[PDB]
Amino acid sequence: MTLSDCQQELSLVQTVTRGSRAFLSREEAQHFVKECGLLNCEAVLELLICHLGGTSECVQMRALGAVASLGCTDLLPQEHILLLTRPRLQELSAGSPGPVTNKATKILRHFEASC
Repeated sequence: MTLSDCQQELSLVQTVTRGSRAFLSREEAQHFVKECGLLNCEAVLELLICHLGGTSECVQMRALGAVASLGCTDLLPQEHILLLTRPRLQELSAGSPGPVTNKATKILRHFEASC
C-alpha cells in the first residue's frame, strides 16, 4: 500500500518497539532519532501510529516513547507531528486509566502546549 516502499522505516519501527522494557534506553532513543534523520520521518511516524493499535501494552509504551523522542527533535515541525498524531493520541488518552493512557495524555498535552 502507501507504506509498501517504506521497508527501511518499517524495520526501524520494528527494532525500536521490540524489547521487554516499557522505556527506551538513552542509546535506543538516540539511535532511533539518528536513523529518523536519514529516513522519511513522516512514514516512520505513520508506522509508529500503526503500532499503537493491535499490539501489546509494552509495544504501545515503546511506540509512544519513540513518538515522544521524535517530537522533541526538529525533524518535523511540532505542529505537523501534532497534526499526524492527535487522533490516535486522543483515542488513547480517553482509555481506561493506566500506563498507556497516562503516557499518551502527557505527549498530547505537550504537543498542544507547543502550538
